[PDB]
Amino acid sequence: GLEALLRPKSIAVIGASMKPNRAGYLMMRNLLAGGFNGPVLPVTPAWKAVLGVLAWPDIASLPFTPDLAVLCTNASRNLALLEELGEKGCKTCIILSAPASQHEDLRACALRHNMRLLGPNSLGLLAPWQGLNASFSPVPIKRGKLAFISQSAAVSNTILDWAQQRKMGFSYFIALGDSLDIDVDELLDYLARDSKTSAILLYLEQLSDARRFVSAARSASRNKPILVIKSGRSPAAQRLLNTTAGMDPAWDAAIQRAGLLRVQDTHELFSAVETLSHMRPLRGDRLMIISNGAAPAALALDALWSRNGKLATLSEATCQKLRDALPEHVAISNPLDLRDDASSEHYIKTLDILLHSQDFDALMVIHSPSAAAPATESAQVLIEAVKHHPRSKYVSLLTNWCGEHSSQEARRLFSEAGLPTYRTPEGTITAFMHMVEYRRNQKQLRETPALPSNLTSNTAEAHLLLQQAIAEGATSLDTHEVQPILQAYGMNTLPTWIASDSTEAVHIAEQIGYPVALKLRSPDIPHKSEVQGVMLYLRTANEVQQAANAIFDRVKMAWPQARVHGLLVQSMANRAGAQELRVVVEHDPVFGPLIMLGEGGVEWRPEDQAVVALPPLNMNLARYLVIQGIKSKKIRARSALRPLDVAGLSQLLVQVSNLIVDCPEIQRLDIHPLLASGSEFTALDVTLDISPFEGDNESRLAVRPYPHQLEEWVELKNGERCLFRPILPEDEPQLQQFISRVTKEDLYYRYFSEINEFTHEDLANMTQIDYDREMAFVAVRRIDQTEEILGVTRAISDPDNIDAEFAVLVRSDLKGLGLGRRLMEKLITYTRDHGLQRLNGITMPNNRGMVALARKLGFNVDIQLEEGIVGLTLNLA
Amino acid sequence: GLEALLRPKSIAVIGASMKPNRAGYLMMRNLLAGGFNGPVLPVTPAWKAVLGVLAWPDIASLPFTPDLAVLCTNASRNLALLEELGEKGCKTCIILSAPASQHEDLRACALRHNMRLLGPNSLGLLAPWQGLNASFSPVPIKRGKLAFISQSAAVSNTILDWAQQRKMGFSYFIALGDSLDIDVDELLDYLARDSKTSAILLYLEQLSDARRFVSAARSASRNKPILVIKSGRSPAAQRLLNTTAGMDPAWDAAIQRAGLLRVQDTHELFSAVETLSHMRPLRGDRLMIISNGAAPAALALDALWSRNGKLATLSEATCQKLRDALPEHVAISNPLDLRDDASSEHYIKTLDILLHSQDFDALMVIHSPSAAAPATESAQVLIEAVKHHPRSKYVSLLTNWCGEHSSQEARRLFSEAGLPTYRTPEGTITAFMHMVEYRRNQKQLRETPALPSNLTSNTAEAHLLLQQAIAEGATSLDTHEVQPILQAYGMNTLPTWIASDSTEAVHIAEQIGYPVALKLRSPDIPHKSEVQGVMLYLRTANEVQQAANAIFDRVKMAWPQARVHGLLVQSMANRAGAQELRVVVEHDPVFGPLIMLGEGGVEWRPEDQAVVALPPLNMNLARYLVIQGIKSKKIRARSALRPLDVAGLSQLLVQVSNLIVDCPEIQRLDIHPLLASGSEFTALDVTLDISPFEGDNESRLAVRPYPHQLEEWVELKNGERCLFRPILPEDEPQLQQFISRVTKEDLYYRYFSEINEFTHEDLANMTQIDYDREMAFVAVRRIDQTEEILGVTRAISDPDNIDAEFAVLVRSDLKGLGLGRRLMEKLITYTRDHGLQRLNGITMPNNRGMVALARKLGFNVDIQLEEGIVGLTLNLA
Repeated sequence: GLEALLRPKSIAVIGASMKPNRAGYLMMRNLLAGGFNGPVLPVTPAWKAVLGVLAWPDIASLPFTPDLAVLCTNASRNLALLEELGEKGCKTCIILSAPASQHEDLRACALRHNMRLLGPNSLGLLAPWQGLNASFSPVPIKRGKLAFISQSAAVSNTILDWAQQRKMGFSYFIALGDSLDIDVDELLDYLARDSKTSAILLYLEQLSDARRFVSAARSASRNKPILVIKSGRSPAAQRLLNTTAGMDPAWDAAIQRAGLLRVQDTHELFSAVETLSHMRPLRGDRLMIISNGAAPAALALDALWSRNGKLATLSEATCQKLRDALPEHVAISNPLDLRDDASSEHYIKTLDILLHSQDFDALMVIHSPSAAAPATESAQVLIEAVKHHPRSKYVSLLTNWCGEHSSQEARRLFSEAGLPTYRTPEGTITAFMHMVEYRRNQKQLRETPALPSNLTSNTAEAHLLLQQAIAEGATSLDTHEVQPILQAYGMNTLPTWIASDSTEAVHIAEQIGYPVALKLRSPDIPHKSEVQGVMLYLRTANEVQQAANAIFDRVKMAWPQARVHGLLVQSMANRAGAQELRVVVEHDPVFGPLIMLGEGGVEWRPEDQAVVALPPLNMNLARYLVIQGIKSKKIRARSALRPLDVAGLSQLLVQVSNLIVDCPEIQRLDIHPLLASGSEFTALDVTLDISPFEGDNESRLAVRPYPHQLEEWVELKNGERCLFRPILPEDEPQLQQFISRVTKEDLYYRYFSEINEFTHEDLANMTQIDYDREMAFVAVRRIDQTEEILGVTRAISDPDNIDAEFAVLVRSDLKGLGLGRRLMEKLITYTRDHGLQRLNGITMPNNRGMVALARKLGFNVDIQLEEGIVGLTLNLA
Repeated sequence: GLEALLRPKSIAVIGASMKPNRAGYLMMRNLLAGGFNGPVLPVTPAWKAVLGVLAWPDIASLPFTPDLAVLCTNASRNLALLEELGEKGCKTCIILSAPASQHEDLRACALRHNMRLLGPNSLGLLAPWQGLNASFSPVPIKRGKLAFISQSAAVSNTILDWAQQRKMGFSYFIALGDSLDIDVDELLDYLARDSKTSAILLYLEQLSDARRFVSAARSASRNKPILVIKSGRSPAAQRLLNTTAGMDPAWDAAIQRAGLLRVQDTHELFSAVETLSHMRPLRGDRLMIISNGAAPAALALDALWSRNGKLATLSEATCQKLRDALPEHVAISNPLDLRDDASSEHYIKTLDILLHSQDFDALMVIHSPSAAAPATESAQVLIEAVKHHPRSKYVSLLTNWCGEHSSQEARRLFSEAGLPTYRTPEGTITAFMHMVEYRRNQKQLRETPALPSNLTSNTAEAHLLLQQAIAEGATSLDTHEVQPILQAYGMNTLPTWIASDSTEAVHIAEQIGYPVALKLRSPDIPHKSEVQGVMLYLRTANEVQQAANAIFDRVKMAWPQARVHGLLVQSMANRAGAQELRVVVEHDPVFGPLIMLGEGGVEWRPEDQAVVALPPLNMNLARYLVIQGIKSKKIRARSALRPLDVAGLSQLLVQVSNLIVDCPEIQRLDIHPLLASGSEFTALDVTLDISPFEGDNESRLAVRPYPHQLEEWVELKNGERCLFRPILPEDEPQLQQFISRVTKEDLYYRYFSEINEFTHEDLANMTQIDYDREMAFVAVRRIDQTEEILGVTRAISDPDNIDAEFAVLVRSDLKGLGLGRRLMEKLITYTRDHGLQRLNGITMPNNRGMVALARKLGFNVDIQLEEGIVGLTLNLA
């Protein structure tokens, strides 16, 4: 648990000192200036009191056991001091520095004593809502709603400096170190469930395992917005930070899959700080601009034109009302009101009329200082106008006072009122487009797979084709051998022939019809481009003879004993009007299998043109990949006389995904060229690199599919039919009504040694699930083409796979029918099969039905006095 | 002249008022708070004094004639008031507003009275070095070295607001309007010759003629750096500013040709303000970074990696000296020194050692606030350290204090010391790369723009081929007819055949050899893609028959009477290995003829993929175009199995340039596809659209070449041989030595009613010439692989082509040989042929040789007393 870290009751500072040049000095001073509500205990034999607080000589002399310990002493003593703490019985410790070794001994000690470590080389922790400042930083912070996580101590200090100088308030501020024991995935759950947090910010430099990162981020992304920034993109940056290099395009794919957003530099980062706070969520994507000058708005438009933004169109009634406010303003005929010497009176006369309509979703006000309209007065007038209007709740506001010297007070007043403000134009447009893109991506996230009948045994035949190949010892196959495997999955391939020498080669080429393409087959060297036998636009046989003989003599000269089993030759179709593509499937070691698409030619450089994605795929994901690739001009749409059809390409990609996920023996696949001719798609040359063995065939992925084999039909006690099945994201509406007609007593659960009761956010969170560590079943009824929920059950498992917590909810007017018992039996089966030890829960004593059911099971029920909670324990053996 | 505007002796304010809401009030208040050294005369009958100064009722009652007048009254009175001024005899007037009409009457009045106007709707003029503030703005300014020119009053006010709130000092600040009488080209000369100006900044929104703009910018760019920003890029911005759309890449081409630099937005604009001042010019491109944190430097590196920047390598001696300054600093082994908790002492001990080496060309220091090193004291220490070092002269310095709240005082101190400072990392790298790119481009500007190869008159035969075609009335041509014209200029083309129907078409297709490509010829509809009858790569005669019959039927059903003179058919080469390009030559109305290069296919849209240039071209310019196109990835280098050779493509482009410049009857040329195969380049299909008539074939262009037909060999009075020829940029070194051994009296000339004497910058300026409005001849002698200059002569003409000023310089020890007389005769011939009226000059009375020569000519000499200047006048005819 993380409650002894994010909510301690007592703290012991080991290494507290009266020397101002020490970290213990700064830690004590920061801790005593925060507003903490517990004791701070300095431990040192070199003083009798530190900053006015009585000190203790050693850990064993402490009057009681603390919750949190901070080690400000040197690294040499680390391993000893930890041991002492283990004897005392403390729960968590923060370590200042380590010499890059003894990580093994540190982890062993922590596991032995059941202790949690905040990574060494960590700047610390700040919790303003508890008045906690267990940190080494020199700048203060304020209460707020924004949580931040950082990785490097240099990064942590740089970012907190930039932040405090940006002044923005915070909810949490955690600086990880080597992430030896506590990692990002664990923190994400706590932060998502927190109530003071409204957005989350990350700064990542490296990761240990991306599967759990993606899973937890996916789970937590439906509550609040989440943003990222990464910096390992150039070789010098890679070497200075000591990180691996060749996985950058996969990071974009993972970020897209988790539903998060990426920012480029730190200049857009303080815009991100300004927009995550002070800005309310949007309801659309229509923008209205007003200003007292032509150029600024113009500079904005270009920016909005480079990100494909949407403008607003004014109604004729609003246009008429705006007229008569002042003449010589043609700007009534465009979504950018324009003035040159306007006063604040015109500003208010425009604001009041504009706010009354239903024409846009966000308003952008630009001011260039002028004699007619001073900055401070305009700011005050705008603030009051926004205050007194009743429609201001349904509109987003953006401001831009463009005078640095003369607009400091106006900006301070805006910040006090809680209004966003930006230094320059197209810094507002960047934030607006950021938010629009976030809303769209969150619109398209909801997706999970479904498999109607899995696959038949015919693919097993295909499987045998590989088995014998690995029995034969072969590790790579060619098109001629690979044809049946592709055919089994619905792929189309062209036929090819093999000739032992030139004579038969031409003897068959004359039959199939010139032109004709040639190639070799030599297992030793995969670089057939070294030979480059491709031939086109010719029909004479002598050229074929000379080319074949030259290739034969060359391969003999390089190595006469090199094995050659023939020469591959194929016919040509009407490729002049055809389009060339290229497809690759690789095995990245951070994310697992990966699918990349691009164009043909030796120009292939994956970091440049490859558009990349993660399996598995369905039609929608493939369509989105194709659209993204085309729009970014990575792939041309009309390279030929005809357009490109996207349905066929998406279907081909789905087939590829099915094939690679089903068969794990494949390690690499390359289709080059891929011939796209209108509605038809065909493969010209295909290469497979395969390896034997596989452990589980599922852990190798990052996202796991929907378990349709648990879906059940059950006839109730009274002969009624219903369906028991796992939960889906689409059940959120149904879940909100079902919670109304449920008794209050059963709505309690235990979270972090506290008792709370379910709310709507809890159910919405419950809909977004990974079916590995958390499970939920629903019982559903079908009436008149609607689904109505009767009962829910949930189970959550711990990281070490030794405990779990369960909860059950049933609707009113449904009691006594055994529904709860059936759900509990279904949960017991699944949990015992998963491999857990025991199951824990709680309920009220006044509620007799649940305790009666638990007794019927015969599993332990304990009763807590003075609190009124009954604990249920079910040992699965 | 512009001296009565930029240096007035007296000003009259027409419309001065005591009402604080009028522009006359603000003009009077601004004028009286500047430090002007002349009278300010208010003219009004509605008051007896304005702000304590006696007023006059009307223009006729003014005691004397003013130099400058500002019209602050209404527009209705404009035409009357100007007339009165014309009677009084004033020289220049600034107009505040006009109703978009009566521009013609204003022009007529000004030309009638010989008066100059600063465009209506202009914010005014600021000259701090004269204490002049003839403006309507509310923001003060300071003395400096940066000149700014702006176009729109909204733009002008926005920019000056952004500037004063940026606070930077200025040399001049001119706000044009409709540019009715005074334009950018005229101001560029004055600003180039000015001494208080160090750099020039522009904000352009539209231009009248790009010819003179490019010419003057080219002339003035060799003195100081010049930067631009343009904003007409999106259709909404175009409509809000009322400008035409389709010329953006042409603007890039022209800006490159003139030697200027372009910036994107205003966020890089105050970086430009900070870098144009406070930063000394570089001597190289090697950069060194030091910081107290890892992430900031990393964020910089990526940016420097995205612009192909250069880092520095440390010498072993410097590395050794740096070691022992503080242990545990791995950063000794990279060009980014890195610290975590460093102090000021480490900063100084690093700076002193680093400045002593010769390893880099610029140093970038980053600071993240921390307890060990407070911002203010670190800034003070850095400033003093830079002060006391002797090597600080030869190094450029960049600073970046990254704490906004806590680094205000340090930034102010840096600004006081005259050091550049930037808010964020990679805002510094942007400026550094800006300056590096500017230096490189200015390195590559100098050229030898000529037509030395010329051409024989036998290509007149080619001309006849066009003439008869237009005599016959034809307006377009096909490949079959165009073959000989392309052949005459050294271009290669493939043969093609014409068939009357399907039968003979296939009958010859079988002979030429499959595959075969078809096309039609219909004068009415040029969209043969609309017919879409072209078939490629198929090898069956009956398919050709069907395709031709379908084309026949389709063209008949569209229009049965449509002309058909046959069907074009050609035989494919080994095209599969070949690479495809596309070339087009158009006639833009702003810049003239234009040449664009790109890739084939219906995807062709010039705004995106076309790389564009201005004729004429030589090998170097074509090579640079090709390199830029490849690097920006608009064109690929290895779409095929082989690379792309650049020499052949550049030669092809040079041939195209020669062809289009020679023959003006061609209005459009299109070569698509262009087949590139190794060193061979061939044309597949070519289309020419031609029109008759042409004025002079030279004014139609934007840059005019070197006039090699004036190069002469001359034998002197004593019989010595020398060469008289026009000047080139390469003569700058030789020009300096020649100026040492020249008498002192003759070194004077008359500029703006002042006598000055030539310096080295004047000669460097004279080397950059346009051979239209200014000419210069040199007399040169060859000695064992060197050129030594004996004498120079120059002539400068006025805009209206009615006056000109001349100057002659002869070296010591070479008098009495007639060299001066020969140069003068050569100048007289050229000037009379140009079409001028008279020639003006001056010299000293004590110098008797020059006046003796002028008398020998017999042309007027007048003598001025109390001045010692003798004026020479020579009336050509």
